[PDB]
Amino acid sequence: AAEIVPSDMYKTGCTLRFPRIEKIRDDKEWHECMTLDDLEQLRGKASGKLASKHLYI
DNA sequence: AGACTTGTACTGGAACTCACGTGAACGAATGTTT
Repeated sequence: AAEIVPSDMYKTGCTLRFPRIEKIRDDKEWHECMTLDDLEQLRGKASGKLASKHLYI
């Protein structure tokens, strides 16, 4: 997703911008899902934008 | 916005075919030897 933005249609209080599926993980169990704490940490890490680090070459 | 599906056009390689070249083999004539 491009970023995480506030919303009122979802329980987490936030929704993704431009979401798309990259892979249906057949190796991850259901209990390995993200947690609200991790989502809050990711949201606060870079002001909601999911692109933080710098391209290198 | 983004991602996939469908339609059009193009280019390169596979396959097939013909032309040309090279290699080996041979019956008959001629020359040489006995």
